[PDB]
Amino acid sequence: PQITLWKRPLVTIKIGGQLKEALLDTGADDTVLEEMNLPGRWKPKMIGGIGGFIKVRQYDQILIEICGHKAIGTVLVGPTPVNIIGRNLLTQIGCTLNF
Amino acid sequence: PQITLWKRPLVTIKIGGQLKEALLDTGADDTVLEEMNLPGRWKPKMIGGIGGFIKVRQYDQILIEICGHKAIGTVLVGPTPVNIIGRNLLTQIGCTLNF
Ligand SMILES: CC(C)CN(C[C@@H](O)[C@H](Cc1cc(F)cc(F)c1)NC(=O)O[C@H]1CO[C@H]2OCC[C@H]21)S(=O)(=O)c1ccc([C@H](C)O)cc1
Repeated sequence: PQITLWKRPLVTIKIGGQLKEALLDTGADDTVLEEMNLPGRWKPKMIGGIGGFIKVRQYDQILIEICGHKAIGTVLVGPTPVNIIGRNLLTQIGCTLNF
Repeated sequence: PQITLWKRPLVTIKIGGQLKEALLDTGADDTVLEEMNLPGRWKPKMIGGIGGFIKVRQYDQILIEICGHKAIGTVLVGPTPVNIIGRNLLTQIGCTLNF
């Protein structure tokens, strides 16, 4: 679809069989979700944001459905204030900015 | 134009008479710019993201041109690692997400 920006671009995602709300975030290189139980193996990683760096759990090759568009990529799980869908997955669903 | 998300959506802006590089960020409600000494009155604010909060100075009704598209709104100035163009200005230039 076409998404205007007068409101937050929040969408419903499906990951690990559970539905969640997340923000389409073109300013994020990576996808970062709040604490949740994901299946599979993971490795410790660090990610930096506006306030500094946090420790996260890196899950690779995770199936995630964004508004009915399938993606398979890296998902970082940790103390982010907001579930954000970053460019690593936005590219998979064919998302572009237009003005 | 159309901006793909293979790389950071970095564009040239003009603010306070200066050219800068800034991120078109659908995940940001408001616009946050690197430290710069702007004239006029301002009020202090704390803004939060991954890693915590930073202190910024809120300026109102600031003019910024983003790829030849003029916008005027609130800008937050402080120690951000990147200039962030948020939805408050992305709407004014006609920016949409499309997938
Ligand atoms: C988290 C989100 C809900 C909000 N943020 C936007 C977000 O797009 C941010 C931009 C960004 C920050 C940064 F320090 C470096 C950078 F390159 C990009 N991206 C980000 O943290 O991404 C993470 C994951 O991927 C990595 O790539 C880049 C960093 C890593 S914010 O910046 O906290 C913010 C808060 C409040 C306001 C106003 C007050 O409303 C405006 C902005």
